[PDB]
Amino acid sequence: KVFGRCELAAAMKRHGLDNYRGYSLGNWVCAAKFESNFNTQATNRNTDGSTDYGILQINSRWWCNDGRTPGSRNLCNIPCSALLSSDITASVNCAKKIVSDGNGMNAWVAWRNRCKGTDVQAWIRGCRL
Repeated sequence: KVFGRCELAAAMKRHGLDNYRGYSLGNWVCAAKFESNFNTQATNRNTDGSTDYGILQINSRWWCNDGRTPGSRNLCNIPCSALLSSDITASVNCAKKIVSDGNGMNAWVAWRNRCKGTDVQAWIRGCRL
């Protein structure tokens, strides 16, 4: 599923991401935009053999099991394929664990490079919350 901007903001808000660990909703929407282009089915393979999955491009090296990343952790206790569903619940719940890790949203390279220090609230402008 390819979410609309405001549709995703509403789904994220409903799942508790607005101001989660002090990160306003605009931050999560911005990160999803540049990580996956709002596409739940997005996959990208990394140089180390790990793969990023779904709307927030969650990585198989630490966070999910895809059965093909030797010596990896499964810290969110889910198959990576569960991150590709049109229902964003598993992605949101895993993201909450990631952002509580100590490094905040800096764990998302695209957030750090393209969202951090920008007017992130512009990503939720015009939306019926």
